[PDB]
Parts: sequence; structure tokens; C-alpha cells
Amino acid sequence: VHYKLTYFDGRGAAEIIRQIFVLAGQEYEDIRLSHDEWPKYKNEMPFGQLPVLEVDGKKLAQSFAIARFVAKKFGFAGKCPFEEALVDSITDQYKDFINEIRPFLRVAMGFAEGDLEKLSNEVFLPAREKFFGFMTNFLKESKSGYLVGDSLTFADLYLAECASEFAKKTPTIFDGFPEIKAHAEKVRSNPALKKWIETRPETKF
Amino acid sequence: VHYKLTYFDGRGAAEIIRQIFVLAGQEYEDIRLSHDEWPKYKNEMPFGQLPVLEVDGKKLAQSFAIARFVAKKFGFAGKCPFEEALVDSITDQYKDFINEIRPFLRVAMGFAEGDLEKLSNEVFLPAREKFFGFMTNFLKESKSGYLVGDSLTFADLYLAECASEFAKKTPTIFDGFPEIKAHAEKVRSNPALKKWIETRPETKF
Ligand SMILES: N[C@@H](CCC(=O)N[C@@H](CS)C(=O)NCC(=O)O)C(=O)O
Ligand SMILES: N[C@@H](CCC(=O)N[C@@H](CS)C(=O)NCC(=O)O)C(=O)O
Repeated sequence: VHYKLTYFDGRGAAEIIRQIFVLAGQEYEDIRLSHDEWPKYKNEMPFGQLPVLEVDGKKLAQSFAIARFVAKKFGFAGKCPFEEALVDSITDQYKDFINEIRPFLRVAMGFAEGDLEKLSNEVFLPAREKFFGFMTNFLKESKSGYLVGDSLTFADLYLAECASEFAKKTPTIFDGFPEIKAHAEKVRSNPALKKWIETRPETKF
Repeated sequence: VHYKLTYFDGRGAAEIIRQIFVLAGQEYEDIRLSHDEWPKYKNEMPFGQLPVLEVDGKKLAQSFAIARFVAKKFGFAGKCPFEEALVDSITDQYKDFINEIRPFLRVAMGFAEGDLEKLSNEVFLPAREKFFGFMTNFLKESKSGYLVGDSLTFADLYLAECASEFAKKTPTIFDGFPEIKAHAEKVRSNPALKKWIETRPETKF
């Protein structure tokens, strides 16, 4: 079975898919297209966008559909049909949270001008508060330290990566959410992830 | 196994989940909360929102996670692991298309004021053009008349329902997309769906 994953040069929407391959021990081509060459390849993608996974020559788009596909192959999608659905509900909520902080992310990423501190105070931190409060109710219920069931799933991976990364410039992101901080530390102490985080290309996004 | 599905009184984000139960022959409680009672129950929902499915007393949120869960129980999620992922990629694209026409949908639904005809011309129809063009490439490749594989999946259900419903007030919605029109007719000639469409509560959204 050969895997190719195509994205731009950044962590962005592809990074959890890479971490699932990392945890599985599975080799894949990590293809990172430059801005200049993108218009030449856009046409090969099912919805003209990235990331795209190619699985023995067959193309699959949509980062959550790809993460789910790879997680199910390697045992990170949840351990029974109901737990898989809980994992899916959590990643769908995370997608809503990402959509909600769009105005913040567009300025923080240089794609628009605006008042970064104000967007942080008014858009990002209030949105993280609601999202972290729902994630914390899951962690209070699991009592394994993982969001769903007794072991790591790709829902754990989206939450820890986003919490750890936002923590770099938003120092107060864990204030009032000590379970969220413990989960991110627990997930990132996974030895395979920890080494990938040290070794991966160092990019702004 | 007992199923309860809670939504507001409308088709909205719950309707495909209802149609999956319809096709399966599976009975469920179709719970429809009024606007006035909503604040009393919001707290029982995992992310304070609807729809929510309850499966022998266990709650599951997020309309696509629920549709997937029910479709997988009843055989409408795709017939092998790769086809399931294609079905997921198509419903994720549909969610992007829905997010893109938000400005149109907010005015059309009375939740905001604005120029409905202009939003239709500038936001809705250009967005449907890109989305219908990608869906048509799938239908050209399938040659069964379904989006993925040889039989109906819940990806077919989202596309046909949204195309048929928008067609009611947007008369030109099929112009230049004869495959999309044939797919919606094919899906809605399914006898179980056709009877549900006649029998379901008649609501504005
Ligand atoms: N819902 C999609 C979103 C994909 C997406 O936003 N792709 C961007 C990544 S920057 C892209 O390819 N933009 C380039 C373009 O649209 O041409 C997913 O989760 O994969
Ligand atoms: N991504 C969610 C969106 C759910 C959603 O938008 N729910 C609305 C339906 S009108 C809602 O419950 N609004 C009431 C509220 O937020 O209090 C899904 O697909 O289920």
C-alpha cells in the first residue's frame, strides 16, 4: 500500500494526518507544494484544494475524511462504533470552533489587516472558552485522561496540537482549564509524537 | 435499541438523519422542540446545540457524526473502507458549500436583512456552480447514477435534498447541470423517500 499526502509547506489542516502516520509507524510521501507551483497542480485535486491523500494512486480529499480514513486503518478512530461516532462529533465541534475564530486567524496569519489583540480578546479567547469547556466535560467523564474511551484517538490529537500551538503566543490559553493543559501534556509526551514535533519542518503555520 | 432524534421543528440539519431511518425502516422518536422551550433543554445537549441523537440513552451530537453513525448501522455509509472515505469527503465538501452560502441563507431565512436577489446572483448560484461541478465529476466517474459506488449512500441523500429544495424558489438551479437534475430525480424516486417527503411535517426550513 503506498500513501502520498499533498499539502502546502505548513502544518495547517494536514498536520494531524501526518501525526497519525507517525504513530502508526507508517511511511508516506509528505509532499509540500510551493505557492508558485500550486496553480499547476490544483486541477489534480478532487475539490481544487489541499490536503489530498493518494492511496495506491486513488485520490481522497478533505482533511477530516482523510484523518478518519487513516485513523481507522491504524486503530486511532475509536474502539467500537459508538466511540467512533463520539470521536467524529468532537472533531466536527473542533471544525466549528476553527470556523468561529476565522476572523482572528486571518489577521494572525497575515491574510487580512485588523487589530490582533482585540480579535484575541473578543473572538479567540471567548471561542476557546466555550470549546475547552465542552472538551473538559468529556475529560471529566473519561477518567482515562483521553477524550473518548481508554486510549488515544485522533480527536485527542486535534485538541492537543491546537492547544499546544496556540499556547506559544497566547500565554493565558490554559488559564481556568487545567484538564486541557494536562491532556495536551499527556498527548505530547507520547514518544513517537514528541520526536515528530522535534523533527518536523519548522513553519510559521 | 431505542433511537431518539432531537431537533427544532424544521428539516434543517436533521433531515438526512431522518431519511436514513426512513430508508432503514427503523423507528425512532422524532423530537421537535419549540423555540420557547429550547433554553430549558439546551443544557442536556453535548455542545448546547441540535441535532442530538440518543442511542439507548447515550447522547451523540453533530449532524454529520450522527448521519454517519446511523448510515453505518443501516448500510448507507459506503460499501468498503475507501468508499466510506469518499462518501465522507463529499459530505465535508457539502458542509464547505453550506458555509460558503451562509450570507445568502441568513437573508433567505429571515435571520438578517439584505438583498435576496443580489445574494442569490452573487453568492448562492456561483457557489452551487463550483459544488455541482465537483459533484458532476463524481457522477461522470460512477456510471451507476450514484455519487460513490453502485448504490445509494448518505452523500446522495444530502445532494438530492439540497438540490430539490433549493429548486423550489431558485428555478434555474439545474441550468447547465443535467446530471445533478437526473441524480435528484433518481434519489427522490426511491419509494421509501418519496413517501416520507409526502408525509413529513411541512415546514419553511
Ligand atoms: N474543508 C477542507 C478545507 C481545505 C482548504 O481550506 N484548503 C486550502 C488550504 S490553504 C487550500 O487548498 N487553498 C488553496 C485554494 O483554494 O486554491 C479540508 O478540511 O480539507
Ligand atoms: N455543526 C453542527 C451545527 C449545529 C447547529 O448549528 N445547531 C443550531 C441549529 S438551528 C442550534 O442548535 N442553534 C441553537 C443554539 O445554538 O442555541 C451540526 O452540524 O450539527
